[PDB]
Amino acid sequence: TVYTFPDEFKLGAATASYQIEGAWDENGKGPNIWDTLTHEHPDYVVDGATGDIADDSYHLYKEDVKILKELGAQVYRFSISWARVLPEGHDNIVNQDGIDYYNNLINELLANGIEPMVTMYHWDLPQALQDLGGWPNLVLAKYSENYARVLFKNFGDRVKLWLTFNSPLTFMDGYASEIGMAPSINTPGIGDYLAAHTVIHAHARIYHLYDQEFRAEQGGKVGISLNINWCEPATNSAEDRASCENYQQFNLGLYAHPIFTEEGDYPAVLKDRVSRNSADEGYTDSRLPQFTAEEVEYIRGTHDFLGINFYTALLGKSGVEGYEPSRYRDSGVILTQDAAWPISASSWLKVVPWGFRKELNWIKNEYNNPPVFITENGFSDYGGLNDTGRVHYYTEHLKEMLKAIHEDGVNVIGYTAWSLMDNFEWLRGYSEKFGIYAVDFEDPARPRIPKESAKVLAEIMNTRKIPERFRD
Ligand SMILES: OCc1ccccc1O[C@@H]1O[C@H](CO)[C@@H](O)[C@H](O)[C@H]1O
Ligand SMILES: OCc1ccccc1O
Ligand SMILES: [Cl-]
Ligand SMILES: [Cl-]
Ligand code: NA
Repeated sequence: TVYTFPDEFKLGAATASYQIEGAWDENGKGPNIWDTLTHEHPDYVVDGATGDIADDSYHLYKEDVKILKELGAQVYRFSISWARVLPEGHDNIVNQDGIDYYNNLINELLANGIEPMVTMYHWDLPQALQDLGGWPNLVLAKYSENYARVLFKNFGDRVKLWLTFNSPLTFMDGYASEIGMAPSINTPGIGDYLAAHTVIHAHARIYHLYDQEFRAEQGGKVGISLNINWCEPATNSAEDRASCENYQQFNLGLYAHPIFTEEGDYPAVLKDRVSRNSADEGYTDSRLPQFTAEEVEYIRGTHDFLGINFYTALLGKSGVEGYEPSRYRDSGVILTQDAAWPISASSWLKVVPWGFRKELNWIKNEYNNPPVFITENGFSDYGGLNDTGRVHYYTEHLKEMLKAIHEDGVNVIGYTAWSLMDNFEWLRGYSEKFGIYAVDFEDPARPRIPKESAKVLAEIMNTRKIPERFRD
């Protein structure tokens, strides 16, 4: 039993638009912040790589559907490129080519018995909106609403699973370094908090929009996908446990407390620590933006499910480190990795499968067991089809998730592996491979070929169980 998927549980795979599509300026698509980063700042990216072509999924979407069908995916999570649909960011111009492209993909998926799950925003903000300041500028909440309306109107008759945002904890970091994630702005501890604030507002507007303009007719569900690492106390002390709770509240709670709790608002520890630190460093005003009571009420409850992106764990101990100002410094935890944990091709990603079960339990307890869809989980290497490390990563993480479900009563409802194919891994370019299908980036045809992990995941999807040879 502990090795069998619940009957209704949905299994599939995931991608993101900039990471796979290419066709960056084709047929009316406008520029986004990743076009800008990779074109203007190739020194920020391994190999000076760009997403200009990537997997060429703009042209090759039927091949993506073919491999999804071979895999036996029940669900395909993909994102929509804002600037492909609204080239100017604002809703004055709708690019019919972008409408047609996503309709073609959606229709191809449905004709092959695969359910679309659509992420509205996976990091590719139109440059015209970044030029207003991007996420730190609250005007983007209304712009996000208007973008979502175009998506619901055009696609919501066929798409019944939506995520507003993906991994805002990561993309807010684009406002915390001059050389980092797009738009590569150096406002740590100030502009990243403003970005989060706008994102939360935007998410809430999009959810209310669905309720007001679309839900009765379309009958779908709207969530948000939050990334979070498990943080294991470095020792059993109460103080180290306190530091790990700080980590959860500063990383997951920042987004989830306003939306998923009865109280709403930011976590108290976030408000209090940033207030104190801001005062101590001479600011008149806290660096943390505030919600009014009316805003707290508007934002809380804006969810039909919680998306989780889970990859790894850290060790946390009591203390403070990091630059002043920064969110890491504000969080009051000293973070490390255990040298004993298996490594990947990504410096930040160690293999700690039991951390997944711990995280799922933390979420269950903090948020009253919301329905949780694992929207990303996966592993990097540098290449190879005999990807034993990735196979082990998946089988162990899925075992841990199944224990969370069956032993711990966590309401996990679906899982999409990150990623369907090797793709453009942001600042790492094509150097880090997260796919279950390999892609030859030197071959203009970008053929997709299955790795061992794709074969094992197909076996899991077909049998609906962890195969005996992978059991403890
Ligand atoms: O790297 C950012 C990141 C860190 C920890 C948890 C989730 C994350 O974010 C996810 O990670 C994937 C692998 O890096 C990216 O390819 C996905 O686009 C991103 O959504
Ligand atoms: O987040 C990186 C970092 C910054 C300053 C000091 C120590 C650190 O690990
Ligand atoms: Cl101890
Ligand atoms: Cl066997
Ligand atoms: Na329209």
